[PDB]
Amino acid sequence: GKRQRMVMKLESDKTFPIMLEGKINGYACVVGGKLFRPMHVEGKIDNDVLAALKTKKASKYDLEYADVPQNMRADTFKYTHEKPQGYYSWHHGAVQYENGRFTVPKGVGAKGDSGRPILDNQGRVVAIVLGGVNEGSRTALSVVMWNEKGVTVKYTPENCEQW
Amino acid sequence: GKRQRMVMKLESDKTFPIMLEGKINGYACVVGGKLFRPMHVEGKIDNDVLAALKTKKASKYDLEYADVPQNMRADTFKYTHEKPQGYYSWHHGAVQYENGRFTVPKGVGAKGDSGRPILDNQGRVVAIVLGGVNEGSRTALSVVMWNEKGVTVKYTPENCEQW
Amino acid sequence: GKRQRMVMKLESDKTFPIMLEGKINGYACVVGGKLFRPMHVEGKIDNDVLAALKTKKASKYDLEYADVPQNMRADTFKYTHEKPQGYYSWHHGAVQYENGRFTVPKGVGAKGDSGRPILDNQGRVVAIVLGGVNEGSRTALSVVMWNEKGVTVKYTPENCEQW
Amino acid sequence: GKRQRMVMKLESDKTFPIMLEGKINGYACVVGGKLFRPMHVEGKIDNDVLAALKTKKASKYDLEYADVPQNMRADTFKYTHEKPQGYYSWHHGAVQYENGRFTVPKGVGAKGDSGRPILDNQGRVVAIVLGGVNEGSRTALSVVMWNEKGVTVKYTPENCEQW
Repeated sequence: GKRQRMVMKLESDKTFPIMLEGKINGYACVVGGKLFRPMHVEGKIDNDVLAALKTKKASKYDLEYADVPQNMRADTFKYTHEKPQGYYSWHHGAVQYENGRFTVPKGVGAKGDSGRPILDNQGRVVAIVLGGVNEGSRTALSVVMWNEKGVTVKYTPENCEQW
Repeated sequence: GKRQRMVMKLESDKTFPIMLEGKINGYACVVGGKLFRPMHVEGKIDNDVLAALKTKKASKYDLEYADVPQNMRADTFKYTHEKPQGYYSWHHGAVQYENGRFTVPKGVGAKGDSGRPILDNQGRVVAIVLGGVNEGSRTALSVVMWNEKGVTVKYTPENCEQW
Repeated sequence: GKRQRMVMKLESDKTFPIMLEGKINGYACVVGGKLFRPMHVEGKIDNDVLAALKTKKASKYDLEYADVPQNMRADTFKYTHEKPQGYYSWHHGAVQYENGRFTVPKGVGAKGDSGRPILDNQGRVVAIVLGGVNEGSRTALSVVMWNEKGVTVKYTPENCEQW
Repeated sequence: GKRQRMVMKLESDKTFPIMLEGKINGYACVVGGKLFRPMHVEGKIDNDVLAALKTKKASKYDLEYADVPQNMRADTFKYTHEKPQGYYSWHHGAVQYENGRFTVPKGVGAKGDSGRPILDNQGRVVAIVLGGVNEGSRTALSVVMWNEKGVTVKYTPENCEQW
């Protein structure tokens, strides 16, 4: 109920969709002065400022990143590495964090909702949704996250389908 | 009144539009395990399953056809060859079948409504609208239909304009 | 207030926005039987009648221009050479005319604001906005206009922005 | 409707239809003491005295001028050259005169209503309608008229059809 409204209020201005002949196939992320955007989602950036840049690539970590200018670094997402197990907020409701794995209940999940960040009860991004795999009743996510040392860890289960 | 509501209830899930940079220019048809789609309507299929296939072509009969998989063959249109003369249901109201010819009263008919199937009082597809020609007050249709033997007959009046 | 509403009634009929991939970049004006389009604005005019017409270019005055078809010639704007000082109308409120300089109170005027015809106290076009600069607490504009002889005159302040 | 009563009551005495097989093709006008009749209109004058004349041809201006007998020189239209902008009183209502061009709202104007005079608010002929073209929502007219020098001037828009 109110969780989706809080997601729409937090991700209103900072989330920009990716257009491809009128089709919405992905979402970029503006956090820490960096613009995260995946490889398989191909299209034009809806924002005029973020589209006229050059994104350095990382095909192993499946991420394109760029440098957000200084006049927009205050209006970004927050990020942290301290995260316990339990529940977190996602755009379609809740997501479970168990044994270092993000799980989403079934019914939701198609092609197009790639790049949506995972939020917490305070308002900090803990993961970035990149893919998903159907596991019985409860699907698992293939995402990226950080740690205490500062190494971007990409978690990928078996036989995932890119969204 | 209720005829357009019955057309919208029957053609809700089985009719998929064709997109071309946000413009709706045609409609495919899923009937008999086959995906009918014309030549002159060019664009991407809005459905994700039907777009990732290969359609065999027939330029003389003006039809591209493909094989719908077995998990969707039950959710198709119905088709028959037994047709009398008189009235039939169409998306913009009624259509007259006289002397083996489909006629539509004027006022309706533009570029974009190509591929809409013609239904009957029971719910079976009897023809597929491909083109139209303005004849006095009452326009004629250039369509395809079947017969008792099983030969796809394409009926085309003189000086038609493709929609 | 009141002034903007009759301007909206005029712009709904004859001022046509351009179609960039998701947004509006500029506005084509149809005045006196001659379609006008700015150069730095790139896209497609919404009418399929006004899209097919090939435009001649005038790089000194920053405007493509083409010939209007004969049916559309009565449904055009009107143009006036004589402009006294005071207040004129515009889509975003009012515009001051002082010492031959169309100036606008600030906060309005950004990207996607190009080709909007400045109207008068009768409904005739006296200028066409191409951009402007923020002159302190009040922004001035860079318009083309007309004089008594029939000579298209462009005025542009220092370091204007192509909107 | 009050101006059309004035036009009909002035045309009841001084306007003569040119009938071919009973069908109206045009109107002879007796203005200023000389008979006027267009070229392309075929038939004979309804008045018996005017039909037995030798009309001198003038093929450029689409007119066939004649002379009026002395007993009929007082029963003629008066005319003028003076024409400010605004409205004038045609046979079917009003006619706009802007930028040196007579325009009628559309629909009216077919084969037959040629040679009709255009009156002013005083009761003087300022133009003689020959033909016109439909510029969409308003029809420009091809007329002959006079000027301050005393010279017959014909105005002709593009692609005018002879009425």
